[PDB]
Amino acid sequence: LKAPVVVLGAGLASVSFVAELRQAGYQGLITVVGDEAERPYDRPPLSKDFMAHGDAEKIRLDCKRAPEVEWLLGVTAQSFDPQAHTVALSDGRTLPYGTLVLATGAAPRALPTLQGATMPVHTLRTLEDARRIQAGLRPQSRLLIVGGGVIGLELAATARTAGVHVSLVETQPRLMSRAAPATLADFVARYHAAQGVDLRFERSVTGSVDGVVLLDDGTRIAADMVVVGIGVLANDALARAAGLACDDGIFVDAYGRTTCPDVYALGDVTRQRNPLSGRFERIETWSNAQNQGIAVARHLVDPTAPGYAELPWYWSDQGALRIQVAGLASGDEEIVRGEVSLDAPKFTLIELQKGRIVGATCVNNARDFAPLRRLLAVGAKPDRAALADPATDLRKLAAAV
Amino acid sequence: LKAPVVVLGAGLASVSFVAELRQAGYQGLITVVGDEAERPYDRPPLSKDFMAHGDAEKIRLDCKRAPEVEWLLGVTAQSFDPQAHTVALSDGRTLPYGTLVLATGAAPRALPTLQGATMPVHTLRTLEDARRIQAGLRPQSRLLIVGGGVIGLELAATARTAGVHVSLVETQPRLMSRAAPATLADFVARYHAAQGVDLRFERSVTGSVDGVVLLDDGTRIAADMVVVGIGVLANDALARAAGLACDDGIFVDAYGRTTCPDVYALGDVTRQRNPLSGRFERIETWSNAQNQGIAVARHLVDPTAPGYAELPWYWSDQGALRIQVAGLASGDEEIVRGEVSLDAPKFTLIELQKGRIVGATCVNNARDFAPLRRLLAVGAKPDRAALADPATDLRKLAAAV
Ligand SMILES: Cc1cc2nc3c(=O)[nH]c(=O)nc-3n(C[C@H](O)[C@H](O)[C@H](O)COP(=O)(O)OP(=O)(O)OC[C@H]3O[C@@H](n4cnc5c(N)ncnc54)[C@H](O)[C@@H]3O)c2cc1C
Ligand SMILES: Cc1cc2nc3c(=O)[nH]c(=O)nc-3n(C[C@H](O)[C@H](O)[C@H](O)COP(=O)(O)OP(=O)(O)OC[C@H]3O[C@@H](n4cnc5c(N)ncnc54)[C@H](O)[C@@H]3O)c2cc1C
Ligand SMILES: Nc1ncnc2c1ncn2[C@@H]1O[C@H](COP(=O)(O)OP(=O)(O)OC[C@H]2O[C@H](O)[C@H](O)[C@@H]2O)[C@@H](O)[C@H]1O
Ligand SMILES: Nc1ncnc2c1ncn2[C@@H]1O[C@H](COP(=O)(O)OP(=O)(O)OC[C@H]2O[C@H](O)[C@H](O)[C@@H]2O)[C@@H](O)[C@H]1O
Repeated sequence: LKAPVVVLGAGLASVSFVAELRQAGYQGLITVVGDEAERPYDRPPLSKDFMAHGDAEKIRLDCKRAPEVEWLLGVTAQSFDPQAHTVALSDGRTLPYGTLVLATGAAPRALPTLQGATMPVHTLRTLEDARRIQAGLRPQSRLLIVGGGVIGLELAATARTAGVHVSLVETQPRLMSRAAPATLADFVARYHAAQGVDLRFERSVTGSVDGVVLLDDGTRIAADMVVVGIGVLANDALARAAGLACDDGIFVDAYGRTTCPDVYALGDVTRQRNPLSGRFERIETWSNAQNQGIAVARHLVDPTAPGYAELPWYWSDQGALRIQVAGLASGDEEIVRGEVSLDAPKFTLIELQKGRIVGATCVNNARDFAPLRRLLAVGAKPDRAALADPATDLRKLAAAV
Repeated sequence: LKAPVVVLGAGLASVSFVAELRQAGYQGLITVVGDEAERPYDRPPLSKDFMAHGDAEKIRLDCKRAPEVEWLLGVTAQSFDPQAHTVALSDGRTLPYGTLVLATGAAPRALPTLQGATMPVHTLRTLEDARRIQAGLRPQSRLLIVGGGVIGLELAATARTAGVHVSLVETQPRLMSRAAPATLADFVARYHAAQGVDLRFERSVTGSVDGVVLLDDGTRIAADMVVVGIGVLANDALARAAGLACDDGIFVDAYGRTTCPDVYALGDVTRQRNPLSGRFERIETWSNAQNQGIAVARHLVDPTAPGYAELPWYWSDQGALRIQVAGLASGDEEIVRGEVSLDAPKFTLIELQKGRIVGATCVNNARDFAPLRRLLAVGAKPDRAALADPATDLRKLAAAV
């Protein structure tokens, strides 16, 4: 930790990091560069309640635990020189740094086959994006969503609630293949289909002509608007240019260190060790941005502190489904607590590997999620008969560990 | 570049690195720690002429361009403390360092299904390994090789030349799936089959009982000796323990930097950017160990020097086949120069992507390999009709670029 500190990006990872720097006792300069001209804000509401109520003043991040920070909003960091220890800004200024933190997030992947489209085609990452999409959610209009991942499905539910007709094209044979157990994804598809979403599995978009999207089975889907949610790409261009190790994401260790001295990285832009798989992955979650920002700041101020150690988890709100997912999507065994039913959906899934909990899912069952995250953290090996048995309560199981 | 320099590992990457340090003009201390009690030696001969003639004094590396280096042979580095800047040795000594270089290579993967075997099962990486295997190559004995990669096939050819019966089990539908064009691998299989090797594709070993190996199709193969060549795993344990970013290999940038200040890594142990794919990969070649060692040393002595930039290539000697392979195994087009024939095999393959050369193969055609590596390096886009046409000579094509 050398002053001054400069952070590039003003999203959750950045705000969480700089708040922790202050709270841990660092009193030197902190400057944050954010390319969006927006008071820092949280993204999860964008495909959820914001989409419904439209009040951006309900989604702002709390920067009050980060006193004495200069936020340069609406400014783009164009490059940095890690020898000179400087950052070049789009407004023509240069910032010096002792420690540089890259917290620049990720951007939606574009669909190459719609690049020449003559119909609206949007992606959803920013407040500007959400406002643009929401304005097009005219009741009785037709929306096509490309991609059956979390953003696509949250938008699908939002659009159906709004009275919009929804079709959805997914290249895989299932939804949410990235980070969800098969049992969850099968149920989720039954849910969306029951709510009127026209799901097209094992299909791809091949092009579009005069307001109509073309598919690889030689068929057509007419739509008024297309939203593409086919994943993200790390915003790692400054790091690539400056000579850091990166591959769709900046490689970092548990201290947040890049391969370049005095340069760190946090949040969606990083590729990092998942302790449960033991492999490097991009972890594209809200809880990672917050918790990794906090851990890296803490260790910078106090090098005796441990490196980042938290295990991954996320949630998704898709209409009537409040989905929570921790750890790995599969092991060698799955245990199902409750009935999997479209009538008052409520269940929990537990993934085991040789008797040890490696992942858990809760659908409309928030009470079970915290105990299971604690069992997961210690790699508990509970009685499998007990885990299934509905009589068992999980909180007491966790507390006994 | 802070003195003293300590390198862990005494293989090609280490010798190449320390020779370049001296030649570039660094005059400070250099100490090399090597766990093998052997004068530093090259590995490619081990499955080639050494296997045939057995003289280790023909395979030693030249350490004379590395004057004033203390080589601690037969010593294992057990850990390093990157805060204290020290390395703990198996003989109870500690070394201080200004710059630490991890050049510890990779180890053969074991076969889990033969772990309890009661018959000889060997892998081939070291001089000790090669000596042990060679002693078992009794004429008219039966060898089973597990793995249809380069080491397995070079051993297969060696063993057939020695009068040994060879069977070979490969899980994939083809040989050399890791880094060879399909056209090459199809030919190579025809060659080995013609030389008497019993090839078993899309099979795995499930176990062994009383001298007989069991397969996943429910069948059996009797053998006197098993050699396992199913790939390697990076020797990255010290880096993992010390908190560096690693995932079956230490992540490094083009300067050789790890995520830990003052610690670098080189050779088989690294995961690095392949400039042709733009992805991070372990590059497990002789030319990488040498050229990456040289580039990293050069840039340490002279920070104005460019980072490592060479494109990948290797060769394999399999009986009558002198195979050379550069760049990517495939693109969107392959061009075949010459006839692919078991009678006096001699041909070249050229892989293109949108007209640009991205890879090349020469079989018994060394004269063409250097010109093609030069065309590849600049991403030439030669006349495809000309590349095919036998009248064209490639050296002049390269020189014109
Ligand atoms: C619609 C949507 C729904 C989501 N729902 C959930 C959810 O329910 N649960 C969950 O766990 N996760 C959810 N997420 C993911 C979560 O929001 C992200 O993991 C989190 O935003 C990552 O934070 P970050 O700080 O790393 O990156 P970001 O939030 O992307 O912030 C990075 C900022 O840096 C800026 N930047 C980039 N380059 C430069 C530059 N050169 N100069 C200046 N600034 C730059 C970017 O424009 C951006 O403003 C959702 C995301 C979206 C978009
Ligand atoms: C049989 C065989 C055939 C090959 N044929 C070819 C070929 O024809 N063409 C080609 O391009 N490539 C070939 N290769 C690959 C090539 O030899 C390697 O790419 C090269 O050896 C990598 O060099 P290196 O210095 O990175 O690692 P290594 O040669 O593995 O050297 C690393 C050294 O560090 C030692 N070490 C590990 N941990 C410690 C520790 N804690 N303390 C001290 N020492 C440690 C290791 O034991 C080893 O001696 C072949 C390899 C083998 C084994
Ligand atoms: N060309 C394509 N056509 C159709 N579907 C595609 C295509 N390419 C990928 N897909 C599918 O799109 C889906 C993308 O899912 P996610 O990776 O969850 O991506 P997205 O929903 O865009 O969200 C990106 C990120 O932001 C949120 O934090 C979200 O949790 C995710 O981490 C996957 O099911 C994938 O199979
Ligand atoms: N369980 C298995 N059973 C049978 N075959 C397997 C199995 N697992 C992997 N294989 C096959 O084994 C082969 C291993 O090939 P390489 O990766 O070339 O590994 P190996 O020949 O052991 O050599 C390791 C390294 O040393 C040399 O430098 C060589 O070039 C290579 O880089 C591949 O064709 C792969 O499909």
